[PDB]
Amino acid sequence: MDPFLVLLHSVSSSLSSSELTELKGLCLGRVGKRKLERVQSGLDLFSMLLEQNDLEPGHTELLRELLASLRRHDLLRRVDDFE
Repeated sequence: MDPFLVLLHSVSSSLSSSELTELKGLCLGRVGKRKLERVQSGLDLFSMLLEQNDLEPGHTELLRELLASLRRHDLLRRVDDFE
């Protein structure tokens, strides 16, 4: 139960189909289309990146970057706020 994960459980509810929509399109040319086939909610994409890509306690600049593209400072604020 990493710390960045316990925080992703709260911000994940604010994402909704809105965040999943933006981060999904940009994910095609960034994370991986095959990985999106399994992605379903917010904790899904966050579980894959943390697995082995670019996401960990003290290194979530990639995820927070995509949220910055959606222009969502209410959620993106909590992400970079954890540190």
